[PDB]
Amino acid sequence: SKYEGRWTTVKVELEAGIAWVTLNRPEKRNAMSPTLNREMVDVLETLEQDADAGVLVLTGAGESWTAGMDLKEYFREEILQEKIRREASQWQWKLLRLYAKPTIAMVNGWCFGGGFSPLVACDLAICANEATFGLSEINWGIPPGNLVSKAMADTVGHRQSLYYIMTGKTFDGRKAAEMGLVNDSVPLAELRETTRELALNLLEKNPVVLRAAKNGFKRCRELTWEQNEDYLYAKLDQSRLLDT
Amino acid sequence: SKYEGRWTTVKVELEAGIAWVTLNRPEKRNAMSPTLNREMVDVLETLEQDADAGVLVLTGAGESWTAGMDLKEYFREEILQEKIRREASQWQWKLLRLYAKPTIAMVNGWCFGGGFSPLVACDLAICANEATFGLSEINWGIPPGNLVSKAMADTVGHRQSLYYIMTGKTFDGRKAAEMGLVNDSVPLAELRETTRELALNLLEKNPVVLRAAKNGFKRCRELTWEQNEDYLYAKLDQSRLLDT
Amino acid sequence: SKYEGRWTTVKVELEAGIAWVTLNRPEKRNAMSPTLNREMVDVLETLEQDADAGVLVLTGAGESWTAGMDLKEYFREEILQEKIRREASQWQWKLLRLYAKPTIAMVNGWCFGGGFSPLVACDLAICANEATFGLSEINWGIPPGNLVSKAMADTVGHRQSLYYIMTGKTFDGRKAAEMGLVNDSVPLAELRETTRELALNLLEKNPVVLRAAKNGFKRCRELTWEQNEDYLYAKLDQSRLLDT
Amino acid sequence: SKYEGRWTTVKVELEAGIAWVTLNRPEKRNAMSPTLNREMVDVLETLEQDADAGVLVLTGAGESWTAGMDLKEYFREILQEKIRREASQWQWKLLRLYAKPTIAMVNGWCFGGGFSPLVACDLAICANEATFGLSEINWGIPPGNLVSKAMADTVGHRQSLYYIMTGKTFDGRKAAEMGLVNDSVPLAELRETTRELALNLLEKNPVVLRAAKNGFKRCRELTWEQNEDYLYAKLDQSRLLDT
Amino acid sequence: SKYEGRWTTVKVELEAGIAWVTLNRPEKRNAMSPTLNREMVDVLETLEQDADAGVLVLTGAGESWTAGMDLKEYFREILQEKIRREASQWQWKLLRLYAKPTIAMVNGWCFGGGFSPLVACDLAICANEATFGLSEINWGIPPGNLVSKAMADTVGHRQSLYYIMTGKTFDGRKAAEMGLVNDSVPLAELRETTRELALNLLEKNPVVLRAAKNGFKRCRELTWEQNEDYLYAKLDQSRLLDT
Amino acid sequence: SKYEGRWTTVKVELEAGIAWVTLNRPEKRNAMSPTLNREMVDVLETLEQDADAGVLVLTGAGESWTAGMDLKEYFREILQEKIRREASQWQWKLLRLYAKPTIAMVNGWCFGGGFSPLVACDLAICANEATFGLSEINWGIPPGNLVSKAMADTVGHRQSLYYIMTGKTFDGRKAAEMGLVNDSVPLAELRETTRELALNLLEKNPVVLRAAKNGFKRCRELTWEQNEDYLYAKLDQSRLLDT
Ligand SMILES: CC(C)(COP(=O)(O)OP(=O)(O)OC[C@H]1O[C@@H](n2cnc3c(N)ncnc32)[C@H](O)[C@@H]1OP(=O)(O)O)[C@@H](O)C(=O)NCCC(=O)NCCS
Ligand SMILES: CC(C)(COP(=O)(O)OP(=O)(O)OC[C@H]1O[C@@H](n2cnc3c(N)ncnc32)[C@H](O)[C@@H]1OP(=O)(O)O)[C@@H](O)C(=O)NCCC(=O)NCCS
Ligand SMILES: CC(C)(COP(=O)(O)OP(=O)(O)OC[C@H]1O[C@@H](n2cnc3c(N)ncnc32)[C@H](O)[C@@H]1OP(=O)(O)O)[C@@H](O)C(=O)NCCC(=O)NCCS
Ligand SMILES: CC(C)(COP(=O)(O)OP(=O)(O)OC[C@H]1O[C@@H](n2cnc3c(N)ncnc32)[C@H](O)[C@@H]1OP(=O)(O)O)[C@@H](O)C(=O)NCCC(=O)NCCS
Ligand SMILES: CC(C)(COP(=O)(O)OP(=O)(O)OC[C@H]1O[C@@H](n2cnc3c(N)ncnc32)[C@H](O)[C@@H]1OP(=O)(O)O)[C@@H](O)C(=O)NCCC(=O)NCCS
Ligand SMILES: CC(C)(COP(=O)(O)OP(=O)(O)OC[C@H]1O[C@@H](n2cnc3c(N)ncnc32)[C@H](O)[C@@H]1OP(=O)(O)O)[C@@H](O)C(=O)NCCC(=O)NCCS
Repeated sequence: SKYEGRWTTVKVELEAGIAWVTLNRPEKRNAMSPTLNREMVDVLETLEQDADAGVLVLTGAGESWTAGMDLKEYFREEILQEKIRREASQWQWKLLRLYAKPTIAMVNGWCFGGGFSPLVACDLAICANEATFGLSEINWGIPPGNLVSKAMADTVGHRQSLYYIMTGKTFDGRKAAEMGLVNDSVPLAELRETTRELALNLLEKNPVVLRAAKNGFKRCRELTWEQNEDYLYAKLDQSRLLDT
Repeated sequence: SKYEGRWTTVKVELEAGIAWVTLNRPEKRNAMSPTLNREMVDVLETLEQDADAGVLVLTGAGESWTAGMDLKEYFREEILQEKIRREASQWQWKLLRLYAKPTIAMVNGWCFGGGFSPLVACDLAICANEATFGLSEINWGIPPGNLVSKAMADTVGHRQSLYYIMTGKTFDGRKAAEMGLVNDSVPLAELRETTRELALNLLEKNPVVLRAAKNGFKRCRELTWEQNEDYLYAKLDQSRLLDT
Repeated sequence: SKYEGRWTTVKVELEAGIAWVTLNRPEKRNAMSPTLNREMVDVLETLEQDADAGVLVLTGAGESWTAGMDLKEYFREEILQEKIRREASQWQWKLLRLYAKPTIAMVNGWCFGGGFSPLVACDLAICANEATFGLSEINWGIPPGNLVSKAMADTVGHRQSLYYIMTGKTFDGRKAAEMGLVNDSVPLAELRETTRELALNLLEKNPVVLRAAKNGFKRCRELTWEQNEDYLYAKLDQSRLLDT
Repeated sequence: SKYEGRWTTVKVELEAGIAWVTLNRPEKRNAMSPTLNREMVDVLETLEQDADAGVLVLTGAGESWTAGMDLKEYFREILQEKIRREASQWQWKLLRLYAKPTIAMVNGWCFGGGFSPLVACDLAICANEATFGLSEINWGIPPGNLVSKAMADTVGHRQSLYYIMTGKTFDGRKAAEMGLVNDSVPLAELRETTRELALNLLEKNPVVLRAAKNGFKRCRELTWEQNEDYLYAKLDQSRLLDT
Repeated sequence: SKYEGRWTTVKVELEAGIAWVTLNRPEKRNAMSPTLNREMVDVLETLEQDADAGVLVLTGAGESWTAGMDLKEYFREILQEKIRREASQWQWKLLRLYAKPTIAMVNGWCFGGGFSPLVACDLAICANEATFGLSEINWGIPPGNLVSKAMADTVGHRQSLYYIMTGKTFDGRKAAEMGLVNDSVPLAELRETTRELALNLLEKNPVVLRAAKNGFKRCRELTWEQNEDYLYAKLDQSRLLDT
Repeated sequence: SKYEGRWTTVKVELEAGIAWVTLNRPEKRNAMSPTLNREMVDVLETLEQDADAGVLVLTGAGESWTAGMDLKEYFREILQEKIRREASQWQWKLLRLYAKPTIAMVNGWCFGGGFSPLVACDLAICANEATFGLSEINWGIPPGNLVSKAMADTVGHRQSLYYIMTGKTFDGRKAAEMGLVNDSVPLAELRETTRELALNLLEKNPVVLRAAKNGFKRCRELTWEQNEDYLYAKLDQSRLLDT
């Protein structure tokens, strides 16, 4: 297939304009190693230029979505660590959150802290009732890494954010949905199907418009109303120009 | 009556200190034309100085609240367009959001993107279970206009905001309420009544205080705690001075 | 006991690493007088250095949590008033909100505006179904004082925030929970018990980590994603250093 | 003339694309009254749509630019929320991000409230002879409207706070040292230097010049990382508006 | 005297409304120790409520302003969260938005941590002879507390970063070029120039001067559009607090 | 040599810890093309991990620093989202908060897009002879990428807007007046002055210097009250990374 064999820790399947992306260390519950961070940068930069990819789905192999950063690795370690950090950032949110194409997280199982940044950076998100979530950094004796805290701060109310961050307790899919972490939670049985219907629906939209709408909305969150009058019109006009 | 005949696209009725404002193009589902934007600036500046107006209700004629910006008009078109944009801003949020008197949106039917700015800029909002809402800019092939995105970003969680913005799907009143877009949703039958009870309740309050409370709260959202200690006390003291 | 007799308006009990703090003017429904503000600064600075205190609970004597600022006192009054204001700030949020140790509000009864700042500045919060809440500043003819508005703006959606601020209406514990003001609401009967279980659970955590996690999360709310990559890593590294 | 007789407190002479706008209450040192505020809103809004108007220059009749807001009026409610708003509407809400280039030509006394539209103008030329101060403090009031912020955005905080705190005056040469103006030239050559520059700005594609100047001013409020998005959005917006 | 003997590391002479506040460990070049921090909090809090105190001047005993934080102490936990907080409490949390005007009178060496309360003061006068540097870098540590931000807010980033990165020193004349002070005058006339100015600030309505200076400093953090609300709120607040 | 032949548009000579980095299309006045962008990303990323590299200097081959972005290319979509991103990636995303000290050594013409990596460098030395302008306006486009913001962060808004609006050029002496560089010295002594300073920066603990310079730059975006948390977090972070 188009990309079969291109990466060791990640696989990509194109189907009807959908680039399904699977994180591919099922035996390590798809933990995010530096290898996998470097490959995921490449996968995103590659799919950005591939005109057969209209929408991405992010998912994980086996029963993990991801189980967070690769533990048995941080233990290892240092100007190198600077660049290891940047390459986690590069794919998890620097590219993904304001991606030029629509993104959806399809959360099939374990999502554990670290995995929350790229979850939140996806435009939308469906999970399984049977998925299981955790900000268990605290039990391993660290505070959430990367933009995990910020992912939560934009998404979950602080009463609920701080409980889960400070206690380390797990929560099920239904609960991720109550808290507004995902758009919805459906039986695993119906997950891939439901995600796909949505994926197809977004392919129906003018993709230069959808970009400006979705990526303009995200940035407008950080600006004042009076600043946004100017920003969001500049993005409306930009959209007009890049379409014709 | 006091203001009967003063505007072509908007009507105003005073009753017990309540300025009921009706957008008045029912045959165009109260779309917001430049004419109607210019008149609504005037209506707000006029009602600001009218001491018989203690609280405003914003509502629309017939079965529309508003159906958003006037389509068959944007198609038309350009230094003019600059000023057409400003005059939409002037009434929809520049005057309305930090209005000197309490404001309530009474959403009786269709509310479609564009109509969301002045909906959110109103201090409070009641809708009918039977009203119907949409950010269908995307199906017409544009991103939300004016401060629509920002209206949503301050009001609805991003999972839900982006679904509705990116898909274009409609939602009913009950759902606007779940998402915190309105204070509540009641049968159309009871709407005008329920709105009025609330309107009367706000008339009971010292209006220089209510201003400082409501308009100070809105602005405090953009400031840090440490900045707000100084801002909100300056607004408390201001309130004291402008009252006696 | 360790601190018996140290303050006139506040009492402190240590038990299993928990500093239970009781506001202690039950006959004035624990209103917050300048005396009580000065003592609460001292109580927080004192408990910060006491290594037998791992977590704080904030609660009030009798049937009040607090009934807000001391009315019969503001009536009294002025460069003095400057310093009276600062000392309310000092304990209610300047020290409490980014406190070095975990904090929990245990809301046993009346909480009325003013009491909302230190409620929200606590990391977490449990209330009784039978507690009763109000932003009734408006009926007394003032806008919320201190950081009350801001407390609400960070916690409750604006539809709901502004209703309660502008109307002055009361709400019960169950409702504080719906609005995300508290983590949960339980019968008064089970309150002290439920709070304690949680308090013990947080004592199990590395306290230099918990600090950086909880106090880093709060501050990340005010920063952009790109700013937070640098901030939250600096806080991760800080945490590493202050632990060993 | 086009505009001759249209405004009681303001006078507007079009000449070679330039729109010379003269504050016209010299009997009051052009003090900024509620009347002069409303008219100025109109003037700006009229000149925005006048295609014979490429640049604006703002200057004062006589030996006065303006001596600030009208003290006689100050003296005394909801009506005050409007008069403030009208002061703002022209002195910076419209002026600072105006659709066309703007220059302040400061011929004489510029005190207090006058600093806002001074700063709000894209560029500014004064006279060696012109004299400024922030006298609000001597009148027993703190700088009003956006004056403080005008100062904060352009003058170093040590110098800013000397003049706000003492209310001492300064002349055109000091104005230039501080960064409050582009240059200070003898009153003699002031109209000439302003005209030269105004002519230069007319050479430029008007839509581009808009994006350039109005994008730069906003870009101060934004971080680099936010600005990558904003300024590129203004680039494309600029391209879209050309024909 | 009123305050004579009240503080071990600080000395406070009231004279004609002026409150001369002297950092008083000249044997240590007035190095800012945890003791001197706690006392300074008290001093500021005491002088806030003293109605005979209209202005403050902050200066150092001997030939030293301060040579920064106390290196002997630095050397070594939760207690560190307090000592930092106390350093902050006086050097800017209270000082920078102090209820009364504040002037730094810089008589001698001013290094490192000393720059925060330098900047935090509304105004500042130094001596030609006084010498400054940001030597933290030579000690193998980056500027501490709010030092960086002191520099960011007042000195251009090229100059700011030369001195933070190299740790080179500079004298009073350079200080003034950069905008770090209001002026640099021979040590001879330093006490005189400071007194003159201090006297001028006493002429002013105290409540108004507060609103004016403390509003200006905050207005830097805000946009124009936000500032319309903030500064008018400080205007009215100012009016309300007068009698 | 280590890097000799590794890059087609850029040349990198290591000498005594210093990493002289030369933009190397002198036939095009080192115009910044998509090729030179990609290579520059690589160069920076390579030099970050090279332990023989302590400082960087960025300079241009011939009598040109760079004359900005490559106009021949500009001319013509999703691919444009990448080429912009690559321009950004090196000119400020990596450079401005680079792990090692950075100096711009400006030997010749510096126009337009070149101002971003100019500003983004921690420090900068130019030649009396070198010539700059913001000519985008004459080309019928507004400053691109982060140029505006480069200017907003370092040059006073009056001067910033003169040069953005008119597109007039200026020489090395003006550059220094405005705060765009640290100094302007005869081309003759330029390499010497740059080397001296570069040598000085190598004296410093590298990890500390990082925290110091990169903390200072970020601290501009933050308020004092936020900065108390941020900068102390960078202090401790700095201590943690030393051995
Ligand atoms: C996800 C989880 C529940 C899986 O449970 P499970 O189905 O029983 O699978 P196991 O726990 O047996 O782990 C299976 C393998 O995955 C590995 N693994 C799981 N999470 C991992 C991580 N974050 N890093 C590295 N390896 C991981 C285990 O080491 C184990 O390796 P091995 O059996 O090949 O030696 C569990 O691994 C877990 O709780 N991880 C928590 C991660 C976390 O919170 N990290 C901090 C976030 S940044
Ligand atoms: C509101 C709506 C559902 C009404 O349905 P309806 O009750 O069947 O009424 P119709 O759709 O028949 O439209 C009735 C009239 O209203 C007009 N109208 C409705 N919305 C309008 C708009 N935004 N601008 C201009 N005219 C509009 C139609 O042109 C039609 O005109 P005509 O019959 O006089 O020729 C439908 O008009 C609509 O979906 N509009 C969407 C607007 C939108 O999303 N705009 C972008 C937002 S800024
Ligand atoms: C809390 C409350 C419901 C208690 O009701 P209750 O159980 O009947 O008790 P009472 O109302 O009889 O008040 C009991 C005593 O508490 C005092 N008290 C209550 N709230 C107080 C306050 N905020 N300040 C000072 N005293 C207060 C009353 O003066 C009364 O004093 P006294 O009986 O010793 O003369 C009622 O006191 C109240 O509504 N306070 C509102 C406070 C408020 O909204 N303040 C603005 C917030 S900053
Ligand atoms: C500008 C100034 C130096 C002019 O010098 P001058 O030649 O002496 O002229 P005068 O002001 O003495 O007199 C001319 C007229 O201008 C009027 N005027 C001047 N400034 C004014 C102001 N700010 N508001 C209202 N009227 C003003 C005077 O009332 C006087 O009118 P009158 O003759 O009807 O009484 C001096 O008027 C001045 O500084 N005034 C303003 C003080 C100020 O800065 N206020 C700040 C508040 S924002
Ligand atoms: C200010 C300075 C030039 C004074 O010149 P000097 O006349 O040579 O005086 P010296 O410092 O040599 O000696 C005077 C005393 O002041 C003390 N001192 C000076 N600066 C100090 C500081 N920052 N912390 C603690 N003690 C200090 C010395 O330890 C010495 O005490 P001792 O005599 O008990 O050993 C020089 O002391 C200096 O630069 N010191 C501080 C270095 C610095 O800037 N540190 C920055 C960290 S924020
Ligand atoms: C820098 C400058 C003064 C050099 O003076 P010069 O000695 O006359 O050199 P010239 O530019 O005339 O010619 C040298 C070559 O450099 C090329 N060049 C110069 N600037 C360039 C740019 N910005 N983009 C692409 N190519 C450029 C020319 O096309 C020419 O190539 P050619 O000989 O293959 O046609 C002048 O080239 C200049 O200002 N150019 C750029 C204009 C600009 O600032 N654009 C801003 C857009 S960001």
